[PDB]
Amino acid sequence: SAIKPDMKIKLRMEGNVNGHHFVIDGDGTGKPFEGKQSMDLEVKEGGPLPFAFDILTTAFNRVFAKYPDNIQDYFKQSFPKGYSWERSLTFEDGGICNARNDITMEGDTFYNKVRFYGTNFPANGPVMQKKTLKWEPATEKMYVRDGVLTGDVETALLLEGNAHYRCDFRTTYKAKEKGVKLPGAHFVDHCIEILSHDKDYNKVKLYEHAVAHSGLP
Repeated sequence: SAIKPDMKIKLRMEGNVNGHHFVIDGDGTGKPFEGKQSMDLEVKEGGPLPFAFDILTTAFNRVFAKYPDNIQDYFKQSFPKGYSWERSLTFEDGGICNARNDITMEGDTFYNKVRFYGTNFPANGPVMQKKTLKWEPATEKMYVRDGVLTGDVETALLLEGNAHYRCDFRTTYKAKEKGVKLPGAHFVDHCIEILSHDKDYNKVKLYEHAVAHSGLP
C-alpha cells in the first residue's frame, strides 16, 4: 500500500465569495485507515473574512474514511497518482458555491489544490451576517452516474436561534489513473467540527471523522 497509517496534509485554498477574494493555507495530519484527520487553517489574504467560515469547511479528501473490506475503496486505490473532485453546493436561500480539489501525494504527504467560488448569498442572510454554528452530521450517498462516481449529501447548518439552513451538495470524483475500478453504491457517514478558532476565524483547527458502510447494522 502506497498509503501509510499516518499521513501529513498540506493545502492551499484560493477563492471568492460574493466578490470577496481570499487565500487560506492548511497544515494537518490524519489516519487514512481510521477515517480521522485534523488540520490547522490560516487565512493568508482577505481577512477578516466577511462571511461565515463554516461554508468553506467541507472543501478543506475521501481518502480519510474507514472502508470495510466488503466495499471497494476508490480513494485509497487512486494513489500514488491521486484524484480530484468537483462539488456544487446549493443553499435554501439561493446561495450557490462551486469548489474543486486536486489531490496529489509525495512521500508521506497529501497536497491539495483547492478552489472555492460562491455567489448569490443575500446580504441579510446567515452566511453574510455570520450566524452559523456548525454542520449537522451527514450521510453521503455514493453511486455511479454516467460512469462517474457521485456522492450526494442533503444536510444543514445549525444557526443561532435554533434554526437550520439547508444545503444540498453533489460531488463528482475522478481518479487520475484510467482503470481504477468504480465501487458499488454505498454510504459514508461524516462528522465535521471546528475544534478551536481565534477572534475572526483567521486561525481554525478543523476535525473530520468519516466511516463507509452499506446501510445496515
